[PDB]
Amino acid sequence: DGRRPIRRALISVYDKTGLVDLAQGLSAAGVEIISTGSTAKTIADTGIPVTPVEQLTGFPDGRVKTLHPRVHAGLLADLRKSEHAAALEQLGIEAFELVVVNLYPFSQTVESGASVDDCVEQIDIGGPAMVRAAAKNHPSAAVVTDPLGYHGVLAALRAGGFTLAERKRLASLAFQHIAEYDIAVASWMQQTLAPEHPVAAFPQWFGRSWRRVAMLRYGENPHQQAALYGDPTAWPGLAQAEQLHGKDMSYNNFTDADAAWRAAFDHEQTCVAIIKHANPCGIAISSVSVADAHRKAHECDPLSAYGGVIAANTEVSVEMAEYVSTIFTEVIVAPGYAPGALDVLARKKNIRVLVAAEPLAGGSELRPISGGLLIQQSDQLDAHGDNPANWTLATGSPADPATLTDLVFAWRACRAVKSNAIVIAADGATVGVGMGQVNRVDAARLAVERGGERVRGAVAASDAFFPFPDGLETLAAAGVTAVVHPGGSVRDEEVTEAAAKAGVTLYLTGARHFAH
Amino acid sequence: RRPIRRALISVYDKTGLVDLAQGLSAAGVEIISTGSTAKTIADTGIPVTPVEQLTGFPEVLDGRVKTLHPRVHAGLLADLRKSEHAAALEQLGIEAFELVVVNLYPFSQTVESGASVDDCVEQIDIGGPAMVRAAAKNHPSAAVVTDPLGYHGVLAALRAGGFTLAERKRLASLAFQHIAEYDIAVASWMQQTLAPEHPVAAFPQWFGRSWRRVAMLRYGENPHQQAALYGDPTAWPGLAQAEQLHGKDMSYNNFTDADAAWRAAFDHEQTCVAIIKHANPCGIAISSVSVADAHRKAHECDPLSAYGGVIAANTEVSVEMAEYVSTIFTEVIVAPGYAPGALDVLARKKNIRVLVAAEPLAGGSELRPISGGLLIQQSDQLDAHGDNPANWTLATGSPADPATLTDLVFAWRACRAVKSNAIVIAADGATVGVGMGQVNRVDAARLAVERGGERVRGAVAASDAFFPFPDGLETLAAAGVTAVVHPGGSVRDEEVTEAAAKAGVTLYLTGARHFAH
Ligand SMILES: O=CNc1c(C(=O)O)ncn1[C@@H]1O[C@H](COP(=O)(O)O)[C@@H](O)[C@H]1O
Ligand SMILES: NC(=O)c1ncn([C@@H]2O[C@H](COP(=O)(O)O)[C@@H](O)[C@H]2O)c1N
Ligand SMILES: NC(=O)c1ncn([C@@H]2O[C@H](COP(=O)(O)O)[C@@H](O)[C@H]2O)c1N
Ligand SMILES: [K+]
Ligand SMILES: [K+]
Repeated sequence: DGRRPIRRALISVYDKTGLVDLAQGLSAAGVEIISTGSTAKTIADTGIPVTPVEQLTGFPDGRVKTLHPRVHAGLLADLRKSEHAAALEQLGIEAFELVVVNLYPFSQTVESGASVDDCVEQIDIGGPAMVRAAAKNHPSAAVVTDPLGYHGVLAALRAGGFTLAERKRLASLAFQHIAEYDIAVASWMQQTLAPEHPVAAFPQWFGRSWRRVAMLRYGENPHQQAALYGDPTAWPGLAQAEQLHGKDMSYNNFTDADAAWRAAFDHEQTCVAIIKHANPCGIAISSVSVADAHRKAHECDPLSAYGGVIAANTEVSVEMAEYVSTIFTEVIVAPGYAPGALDVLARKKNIRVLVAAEPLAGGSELRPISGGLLIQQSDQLDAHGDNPANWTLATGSPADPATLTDLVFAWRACRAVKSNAIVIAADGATVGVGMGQVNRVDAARLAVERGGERVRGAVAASDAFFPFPDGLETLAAAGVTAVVHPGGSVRDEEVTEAAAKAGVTLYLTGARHFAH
Repeated sequence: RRPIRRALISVYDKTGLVDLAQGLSAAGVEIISTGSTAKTIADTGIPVTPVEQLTGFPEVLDGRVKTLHPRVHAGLLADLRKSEHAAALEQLGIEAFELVVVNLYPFSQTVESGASVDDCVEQIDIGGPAMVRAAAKNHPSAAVVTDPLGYHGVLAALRAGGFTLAERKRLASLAFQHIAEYDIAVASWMQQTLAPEHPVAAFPQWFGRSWRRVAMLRYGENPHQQAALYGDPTAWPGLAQAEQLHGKDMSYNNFTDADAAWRAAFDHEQTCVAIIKHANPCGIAISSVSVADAHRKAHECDPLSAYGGVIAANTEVSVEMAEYVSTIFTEVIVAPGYAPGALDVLARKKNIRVLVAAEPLAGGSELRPISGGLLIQQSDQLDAHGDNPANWTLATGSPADPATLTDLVFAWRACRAVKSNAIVIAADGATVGVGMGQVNRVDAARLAVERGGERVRGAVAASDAFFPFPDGLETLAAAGVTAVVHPGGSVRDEEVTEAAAKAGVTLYLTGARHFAH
């Protein structure tokens, strides 16, 4: 088992939470406590005897208190080797079985908005060196870096020490915390201490760590395994969603929920988005209710909504839940659910019901690629051209207020559709969506075929300019009255002429919204 | 700015050390060093103060604690801006270090060749990182160099009367990046090898990674978004390490498309060329003749969509292929290499980005970030039990002739790279109709048939997921498709099998799914 009885413990903690309880426990079991500064005073003020580190070393400007061989030899001596044991005995140095250290809170000093000098001062040197030394010498030493493990220490103390397996685990955790601490120190120094000139949108180095939340049902396909990880520092998202009902989440369930969440919060009005394979099959807004927004979004493409992922940018009502319960739905994500809505959704056993925190706009997006990573600013639909006031009317009569709000809806909805994308919309609802096409005219053909009869009199949005007039002709031939696209082709006037010939209102934004 | 008087050197890699040491010694700098670093310097006749003289502590525990001493760290950590700290050093008899040169044993680089658990544990450096962190924390006084790359900078600093405060801040920032990279590597190895969890978990409880900026891209997904490319120095080279031989700067989409085209091409054993548009193939083809034949076949699938496409070949691009690529509007071409004269033919068009990438190593993990976290999965290597045609179930119709079967295997493997819901119609080792990224399976079948046109009659088809209803299969059968391959697995499978039986279509069930997003 490899249990070693605890005889000497080295305690040097910034956070003194649970320290007196731990110290009482250790002292009662005849453990010698060796401690530094304010940790030693906290213990001694209770009457518990404590050996100062200065008595061990015989050396007294603060910043270098435990960086001494009479500390580190006791931590690093491999007691499995006779020659290391003999060296300690000859130097009159005893080993430490237990090392309890928690570091200067650097990330919290930064989080409180302290100066450069104050944050630099909270960079611990001795602490990580003690933790790494005890972690490296896990066959002999046990290292605890959080007051959470203190009852584990008193339990191990009662059991005649920690096992070898327990000490390996503690060492592994110790090195994770040191890596997290250093990521935080390196990230802050790059940003605040030594930034680039001229200041750059993305830094020269990027580092992050995550903690496993759960194993998923499977990956993108059942022969692939997958896991979900959370970023404890980040603002809560889908990775922190609360599951209130249903079978376990798969990888695709999470990617779809994330895509549906983003598509719903891309609208100011009450909005419901229905997603299939990271693409919307139906999006709608309402000035009436969530239920009306869900009905409109579902009626766009009921055949595709089968096994869909639903997101609402407001509380799901009982009225909406009743309709969702009659449709095959895999996932529903919302900022909350009205009294009785969860019970209506729970009528179907498998549907995953999630509660998520409302999104925080203006972040950076990570996109991994083979051998590396792409980092970009997220498309927040806030470009100069995303404001309809900044649109250029290329041909036709200006849109009436109802036609314009539909154009803004179709325009904002085209962001979430994978490229090449065409969104045909009317009365704040999509009627035909042409997604993920390798050419623009096929995306226009798709949206027209799906839209069916509802295309006549509707508006359309193109996420990129029409390179040739055929894509626009497809929409005009189907009865689309107004079209909004970025413009920007050398062939723009051919496209504008085709819309002029058809008597179609055409707007140019100068802003593009590809998504993949 | 501070003149360098005392330097602390402890380097694993001794590259440029003697040139640095002769530079420092000539400028009257006292070198404080230990072990093999001190011998390398002394063997040249350059005087060196051993760390053991400074500490006065004997040779114990295989050097595990040699520099963890206050006469080392007080010299590093004394804030010389505080008269009190400067007064403390005098009262204790400890001099300051203006320069700290430390390079560690390459832990990350040797985990793959780590002899045992005990040997890797022994390689964990304690003193080294503590010296680097201490000098980095005390950057207002100390300069910390962790790579022989910065030695030229040190000699230049010696000529100008020391490093500036701004230079020392930058060095400290780099020092902490290297420390963080070292610790990510030690933490990752301990989780995996030292203390793994029981029962066996495919993905560990903690995951950490860092990247280094390679370049700023033309723009992000759209021009109003900025973007940058980062590389993983520990990983096997991929698209992030590609060498650009020609063309305008790469955009974010150029890289995502190149990555998708690279993966689609290496999904085939035979000579293969994939043409991608918005992360989806518009044309894929294999050849037993040449790369040029594979590119022509793939381009013929959909020439209108190949306009502004991203091309990947899983073999060397020939002159013959470059000559056809030069007549077509192409944004990016990625290949493991180019034949003599092929690059010159490609360079006839100014803007085309010509890239050379390392052949991929199968069986890795994929990262997919989501709001507030990350999804990690095993990559789909097309090696499931059902990916072997020998393990397919013939549900109806006559068994496929050898030519029909090889086309089915091609269509099947090609359907992996197409975004879901996906349908691939193929013939003679080439796609003729691709239905991609559809919110419903029957629309993906309709797309593939409309694009395929006349070519669909007599061709084979592959579905990346089962047909939930017979309509998607009826669409293919009504168009003249002779054989179809899909996973099966629906409660409605027999309705789908009956529809194929009614049409006299050969139908195979694999039991393996290949969604991609
Ligand atoms: O960077 C300095 N940190 C060091 C050192 C050293 O630099 O020699 N020794 C112990 N520590 C840490 O000091 C804190 C505990 O000391 P107190 O007991 O006085 O609060 C805890 O945060 C311990 O990490
Ligand atoms: N056979 C199909 O077309 C199919 N099978 C499942 N799905 C949908 O794929 C999504 C991912 O399913 P899984 O959670 O099995 O990864 C869920 O929306 C699901 O209804 C399909 N479109
Ligand atoms: N207007 C369009 O449909 C369009 N404009 C550009 N593109 C293609 O988008 C891809 C990415 O372009 P960029 O690098 O600008 O992001 C390249 O293939 C490019 O030819 C389009 N499909
Ligand atoms: K889009
Ligand atoms: K696929």
